[PDB]
Amino acid sequence: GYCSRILRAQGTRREGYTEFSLRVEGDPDFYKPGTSYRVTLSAAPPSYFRGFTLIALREEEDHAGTFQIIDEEETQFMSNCPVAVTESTPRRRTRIQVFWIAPPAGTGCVILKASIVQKRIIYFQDEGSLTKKLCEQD
Amino acid sequence: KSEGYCSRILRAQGTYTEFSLRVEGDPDFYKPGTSYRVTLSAAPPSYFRGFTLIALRENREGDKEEDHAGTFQIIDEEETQFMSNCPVAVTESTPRRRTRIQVFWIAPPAGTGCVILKASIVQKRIIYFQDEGSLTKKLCEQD
Repeated sequence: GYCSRILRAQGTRREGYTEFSLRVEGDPDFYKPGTSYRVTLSAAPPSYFRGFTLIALREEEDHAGTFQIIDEEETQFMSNCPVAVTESTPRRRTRIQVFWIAPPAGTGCVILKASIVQKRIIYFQDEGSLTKKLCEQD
Repeated sequence: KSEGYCSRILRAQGTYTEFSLRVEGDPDFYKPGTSYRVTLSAAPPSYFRGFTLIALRENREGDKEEDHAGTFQIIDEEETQFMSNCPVAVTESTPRRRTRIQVFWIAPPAGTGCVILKASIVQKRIIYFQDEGSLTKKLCEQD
């Protein structure tokens, strides 16, 4: 896209299931328009991350719901790409969380995508454990 | 030995634009012993987290300390540092999102010959540097 290009500039592609996981609490099968979901990004022990990004896109542009910050000490909108969420400061973390408010009916499938930096290498993928797709109910 | 300092600093073989490496005053040539201000910057709305900066004798690979020329000097010790595996190279100390970093580089003695200052924004175990483009600047003796 455009934010995507910025977010991937220094990136190492690692597809599939990895020690870093993007999940939605309650493991929903689909989204309901306008519902808020708690999205989490975490490291399996003893791993951690120092930085991340998180973006939602339409299956690709950006009328893809709305993030809402839960923890201002740990996370913020990225000024470079205001629709994306990112760390407030580099520091070792094992979990971050945010709200995502599902878009209006007729939007179609949304893909939530996270990138992760632990030390120097920035990891991203198109599919796997940093990727969560949710569609409207069949 | 099989594992010297700078073993992970290499030249890309075969073949970006938002990112620029610049020497303050944009000198044509270098004067030995002078301190030059060198900045890596991202054009808005771009950013980088880590980076690696080196200065090489022209036509050298970079993977031996003896390939490197002049002396980098740290300005912001908080979040830039010398690379522990290659003490003549400069890197970030944290993966903070950045739009600019700066260092001094003291030019080498008369007779050193042309130097290529090079930055890389690609963060991998092996760091490949481009021979030309926006992340490199060549400086020869002003002579």
